[PDB]
Amino acid sequence: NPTYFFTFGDSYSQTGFSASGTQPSASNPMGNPDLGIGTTTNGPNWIGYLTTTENASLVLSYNLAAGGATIDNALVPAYPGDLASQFRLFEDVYADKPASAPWSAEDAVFGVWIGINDIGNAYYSTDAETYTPKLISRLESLVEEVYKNGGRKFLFLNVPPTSRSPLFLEQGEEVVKQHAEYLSVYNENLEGMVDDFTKKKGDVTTVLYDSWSFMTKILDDPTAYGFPDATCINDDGTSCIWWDNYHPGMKYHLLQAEDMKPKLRKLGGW
Repeated sequence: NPTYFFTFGDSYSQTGFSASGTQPSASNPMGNPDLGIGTTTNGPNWIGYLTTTENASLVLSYNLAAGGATIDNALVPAYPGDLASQFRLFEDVYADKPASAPWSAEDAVFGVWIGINDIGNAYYSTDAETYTPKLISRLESLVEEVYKNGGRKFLFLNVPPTSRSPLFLEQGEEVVKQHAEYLSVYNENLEGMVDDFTKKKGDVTTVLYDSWSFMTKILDDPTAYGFPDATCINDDGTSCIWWDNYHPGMKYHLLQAEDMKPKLRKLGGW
């Protein structure tokens, strides 16, 4: 009795899963590539840990996240594999519940982690108060496509403090602040959307995971989590928070997955 975990997002979530590669099964829950390959962490990422370490029952991961993704290239553009394109890949391959992924409302969980690159690319050129509702509305319309397919269980991760990644720290404190203030508005509007969606539909189970506060706790007291400081980079993924100047390592992702597990119990796989 598996949970079908369809995930959408950017390089904080990518694993290199191909829809034409080996598909998920009980003996191989990630499908492809091997667990711990294809990420920006030097090992598993939060999806790999949720699927194979923190899972309370069988979880099958169909991870459509793509590096660099923004929500929709008609809004903030970046790479072809935007969130809209990931939803289209889902609609093309899995939405009709094929034999390879015969999901139902009771056992499918749709996880979305998006907005890092929308904010990263547009925080200085757009007005957060009037522009982020457009991004959030487009996210909502994509979510509605899955809802129309029969999806009813949703996991949304808000945007973490990438304002304090080394990449942004080196641009100066006022840039950190400009980025952080924009991001806060985005996350407030994300929360309002998820709340409104949940109430309006009445038949969905939703989790809004506050990755922002969790990462911030670690950045504010890194040694409490076994990290020497909040700024060092190490591509072993465990010695520092940061695997490179813009992505956290596998140790951070494991800590986040462990923090998420109790919050995901209501979604059925945890």
